[PDB]
Amino acid sequence: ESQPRQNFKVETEAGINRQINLELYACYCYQSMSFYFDRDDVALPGFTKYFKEKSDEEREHAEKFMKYQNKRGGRIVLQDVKKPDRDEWGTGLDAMQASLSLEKNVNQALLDLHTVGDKEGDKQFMDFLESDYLEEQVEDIKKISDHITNLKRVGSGLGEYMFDKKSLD
Amino acid sequence: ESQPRQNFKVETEAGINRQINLELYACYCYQSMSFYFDRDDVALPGFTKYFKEKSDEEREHAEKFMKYQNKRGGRIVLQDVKKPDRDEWGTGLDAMQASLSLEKNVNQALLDLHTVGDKEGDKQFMDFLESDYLEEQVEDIKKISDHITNLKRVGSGLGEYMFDKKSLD
Amino acid sequence: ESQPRQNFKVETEAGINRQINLELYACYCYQSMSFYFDRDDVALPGFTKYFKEKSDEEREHAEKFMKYQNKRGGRIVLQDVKKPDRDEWGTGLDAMQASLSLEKNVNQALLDLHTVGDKEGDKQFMDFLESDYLEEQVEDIKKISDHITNLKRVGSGLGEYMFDKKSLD
Amino acid sequence: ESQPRQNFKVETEAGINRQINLELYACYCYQSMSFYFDRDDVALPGFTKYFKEKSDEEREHAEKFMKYQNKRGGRIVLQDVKKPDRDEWGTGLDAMQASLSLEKNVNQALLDLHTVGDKEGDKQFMDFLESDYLEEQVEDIKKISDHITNLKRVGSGLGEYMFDKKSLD
Amino acid sequence: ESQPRQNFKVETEAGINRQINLELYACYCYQSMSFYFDRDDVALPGFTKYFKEKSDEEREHAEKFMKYQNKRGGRIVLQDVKKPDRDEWGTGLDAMQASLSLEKNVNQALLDLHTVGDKEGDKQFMDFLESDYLEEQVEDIKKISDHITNLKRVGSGLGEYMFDKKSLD
Amino acid sequence: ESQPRQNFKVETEAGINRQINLELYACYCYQSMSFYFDRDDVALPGFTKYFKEKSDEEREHAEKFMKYQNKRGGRIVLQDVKKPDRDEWGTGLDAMQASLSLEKNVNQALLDLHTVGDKEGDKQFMDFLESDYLEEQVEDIKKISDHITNLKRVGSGLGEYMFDKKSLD
Ligand SMILES: [Fe+3]
Ligand SMILES: [Fe+3]
Ligand SMILES: [Fe+3]
Ligand SMILES: [Fe+3]
Ligand SMILES: [Fe+3]
Ligand SMILES: [Fe+3]
Ligand SMILES: [Fe+3]
Ligand SMILES: [Fe+3]
Ligand SMILES: [Fe+3]
Ligand SMILES: [Fe+3]
Ligand SMILES: [Fe+3]
Ligand SMILES: [Fe+3]
Ligand SMILES: [Fe+3]
Ligand SMILES: [Fe+3]
Repeated sequence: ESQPRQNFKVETEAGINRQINLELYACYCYQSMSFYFDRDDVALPGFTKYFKEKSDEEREHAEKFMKYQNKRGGRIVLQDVKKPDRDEWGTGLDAMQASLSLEKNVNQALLDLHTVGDKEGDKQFMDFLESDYLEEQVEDIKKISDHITNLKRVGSGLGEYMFDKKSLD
Repeated sequence: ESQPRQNFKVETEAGINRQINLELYACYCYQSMSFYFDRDDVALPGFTKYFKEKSDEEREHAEKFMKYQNKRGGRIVLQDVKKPDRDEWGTGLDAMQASLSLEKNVNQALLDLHTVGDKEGDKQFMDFLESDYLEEQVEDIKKISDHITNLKRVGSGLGEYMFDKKSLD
Repeated sequence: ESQPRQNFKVETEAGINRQINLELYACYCYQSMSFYFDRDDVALPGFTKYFKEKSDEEREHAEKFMKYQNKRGGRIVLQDVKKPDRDEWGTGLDAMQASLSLEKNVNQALLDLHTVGDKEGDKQFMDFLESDYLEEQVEDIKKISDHITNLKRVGSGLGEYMFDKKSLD
Repeated sequence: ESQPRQNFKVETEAGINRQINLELYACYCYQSMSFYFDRDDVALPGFTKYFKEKSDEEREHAEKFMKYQNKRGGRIVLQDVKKPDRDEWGTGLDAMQASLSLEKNVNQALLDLHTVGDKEGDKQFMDFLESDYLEEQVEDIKKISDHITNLKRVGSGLGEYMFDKKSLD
Repeated sequence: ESQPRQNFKVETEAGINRQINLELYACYCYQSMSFYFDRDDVALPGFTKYFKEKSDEEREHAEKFMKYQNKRGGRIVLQDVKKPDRDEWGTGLDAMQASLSLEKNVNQALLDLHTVGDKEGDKQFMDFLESDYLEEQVEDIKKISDHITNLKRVGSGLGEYMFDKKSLD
Repeated sequence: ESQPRQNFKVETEAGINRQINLELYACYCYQSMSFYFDRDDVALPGFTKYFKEKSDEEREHAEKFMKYQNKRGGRIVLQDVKKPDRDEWGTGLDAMQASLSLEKNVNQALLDLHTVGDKEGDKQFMDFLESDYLEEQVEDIKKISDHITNLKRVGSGLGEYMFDKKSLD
C-alpha cells in the first residue's frame, strides 16, 4: 500500500484513471477540432484558437488528475486514447454542438466520479472534483451553450465569420 | 430542456429562485437600514456605510444566484421583493440584532437550499453554495455577533457614537 | 417635525417615496433584463452588461432619492418592489423597446414628481429633479431610442449579434 | 446559545476542540523534530527549518480551528497538549517517517471530524475542513512520502546531508 | 558529553527545559486569551491581536530556549504543556491582570533560572537570560501594568471598548 | 483537390498522419514518464519536470505536423494514440534509456518520412522536416545519451538523486 494512501479506495483510484483517459480523449477531440478549423477549406482562426485552448485545458484536466492520482497514492494506469469520433466537425455551430455534447459527457463522467468518491467517503477527492472540475465544467458548458446560441443566431456564412472574430478573441 | 442543463433538478432551480428573492429582500432590508441611519435624527454614518455595503453584498448574492441559475440552465423567475418588515430600525444595536436575525434566516435558507442540492445529488451546486455563500454567511454572522456584543458593551449614546466611528470604518 | 424640514411638503415627501419604489422597480426590470440576456438561449453579453449597468443606475436613482428624502427631513417609506411585468424580454429589440417604455414611464413619474414640487413651491427639489434625474432621463431615452432604431436597422440574427458587440461595449 | 450558533452541533464543536489539541500536538511534534535536527550531533539545518515551518503550519491549523470554533459560536476548550511521543527522532528518514505517520493521524482525525460535520449536516464546516485542511493534508502527505522515498534513495551519511541541502531549501 | 558542552551544568540544562515548558505554557495561555477575546460574546479584536502577538512572543521565547539548549549542548526534553488555568478570561482588565500574573511568574522562573546559571558560574547563560529574557520581561511587565491601570481607568463597557481600539493598535 | 495542394503527394500526406500519431504517442509516453517520476515511491521532480517538458515538446511536434498537414492541403486523419508500452519506467536511467529508444524510433520515423518527401520530390516538406524535426531529434538524442551516460556515471541512490537536481534544473 503506497505511503500517502489514506481514505483512497481502489474504485476511486480506478475512476480517476478512466477520467484521465476521458480528459485525454476530450483533449484529443478539441485538438482535432482546432486543426479542423485550421483547414484551408474551413479557415476559422478563432475556432482554431478556441479549440486549441480547449484542448490544452483538457490536457491540464488529465494531468491534474494524474497529479492527483499520485497525490493520493494511486497508480496512474494509462489506456489508449481513442481518436475522436469524427474527423471533420462540420460548421462552427456543429463543432460547438459537438463540444457541448463532449463537455456534458465529461461532466457526467465527473459527476459519476464524484459519486464514487462520495460513496467511498472520499471527502478530499469530492472537494477536489468540485473545486477543480465541476465548477469549470459548469462554466464551460454554459459558455459553449452561449456560443451555440450565438452561432445559431448569426447563421452560416458571414455570421459564422463574424462569430469567429467577435466571440472568440 | 436548456442546453447547459445537466444534473440540475427543477427543485434546485426553484430553490435558487426563492433564494434570489430572499437575497434581494436582504439587500432591501440593508438598504432600508442604511438610509435609516442616514436619517437626520439617527445620523450614524458608519452604520449607513456599513449597511449600504451589506446591501450591495446581498445584491451581489442575488445576482450571483441569477448568474448561477443561468449557468446551470435554470430560468430565473423573479418575485416581488417585499418591503423590509420594519421602516425604522431602532438603535445601532437593534439594527445589528435585526441584521443578525436576517443573516441567520438567509443562512438557514441557504442551508435549506444546500439540502435541496444535496438530496438531488447536485454536487456542483452544493460546492457553489458552500464556497460562495455558506462561508460568507458564517463570516458575516460571526462579524455581526461581534458588533452586537460591542454595541451592547459600549451602550447607548456616546458608546453607540464611538462604535459607529471605530468599529465601522 | 424633523430638524432639516423646511419648504418640504408631505405630498413632496410622499411623491419621493413612490418614485423610490419606481426607481427600484426599474432597477429590478433592468436586472431581470440583464440576466435574461445572460440566458444560454439568449447569450447576448453586451445586452447583459448594458442592462446590468442600467440596473445599477436605477439603484443609484432610488438611493439618491432615499438620500434626498433624508436630506429634506422626509421619512423613507419603502414598499414592495413588484417583480417586472415580464420574465422573458424577447429580442434585443424587444428588451430595448421595453426599456424605452420603462424609462418613459419613469420619466413621466419624475415629471409628475416635479409638478408636485413645483406646485408646492419646492424650489430646491425641482432643481434636484431637473439636475439629477430629468436630464439623465432625457439622455437615456434618446440613447435607448437610438438603440431601438439600430436594432431595427440591423435586424434579427447576425444584426442583433453585431449590435450587441458594436453598440454596447 | 451563542449568537452566531446555527447548524452547529455540540459534537461538531467538541470535535473541533479535539482537533485543535491534535493540531497543537502536531505543532509540538514538529517543534521537537525541528530542534532535534538542530542538535549539534544531528545538525541538519534543512530538517530544522523544514520542521520549524511544519510546526508553524500546525500552529496555524490549530488557530484556524480556534478561529473557526469562535466563528460558529462554539467555545474553545483547550486541553494539555501532550509532549511528543519521542524526544529523539532518529535519522532524517526516521523523522520524515514519523512526520508521515503524524500527518496521516491528523488526516484521519480530520476525516473523522468531517464525518461528524457530515452526519450533523454541517455543510459549511465540511467545506471548511475540505478547503482548509483536507487538501493541505493530502499535499503534505504526498510531499512527505516523496521526501521519505528520497531519503531512502539517498541513504545515510552524505545522502542524508545532500537531501537536507537539496530537497529542503 | 556533547561536543559544544562547556561550563554547562546539568541543572542549568534541566532549568532551561523547565523554562521551555513554562514559555510554552505562557504561549498557550496567551493563545487561549487571544481566542477568548475573539469569542463573539467578547469580540475585542485589539485584545485578540494583542494576546496573539504575546502568544507568538512566548513561542519565540520557548524556541530561543530550545535553540540555546542546543547551542550549549544540552538536550531539549519536552513535557506536556498544560492547558491554561482558565478557559474564559473575564474582562479585558481580568485578562490583563492574568497576563501580569503570568508574566511575573515567568519572570520569577527566569530569575530562578538566572540563579541556577549564576550559582553554576554559567557566565554566558546569565548574560543570555539577561539580554534576551529579563529585559523583555521587565518591559512586558511594565507594559501590562500600564494596560491594567488604563483598563481600570477607563472602566467597563465603552471604556474597555476604547482601550481595545486606542491602547492596542 | 484542396486549394493549397501543390507538389504534395498522398503518401506524403499519409506519412505526416502516421508521424502525427507517433508524435502524440511520444507525447503520451513522456507524459506517462513524467507522472511516473511524480509517484510518491519515485519522487524525482527533475525527471517529472524534464519528461513533462519533453511531453509538451512532442505535443508541439504533433501539432506542428497537423498545422503543416493543413498548410500543404492535406487532411489530418487522427488515430488512437496507444498507451505507452510500460506503465512503470524503472529508474531514472531506465526511463532515460526508454526515452532514447523512443526518440530514436521517432527519429527513424522522421527519416522515413523524409525519404517519402524525398522520393516524391517534396522539396518544401523535406526542408520542413530537416529544419523543424531532424535537427531537434539529433539534439534531443545527443542530450538524452548524455543523460544516460551521467545516470550510469552517478549510479543508483544518491547519484540518481543528485542527477535529478543537477542535470535537470
Ligand atoms: Fe476536462
Ligand atoms: Fe472543457
Ligand atoms: Fe466542497
Ligand atoms: Fe446574502
Ligand atoms: Fe450578509
Ligand atoms: Fe431611474
Ligand atoms: Fe434609466
Ligand atoms: Fe495540521
Ligand atoms: Fe502538516
Ligand atoms: Fe516568555
Ligand atoms: Fe511575555
Ligand atoms: Fe550582563
Ligand atoms: Fe517529436
Ligand atoms: Fe523528443
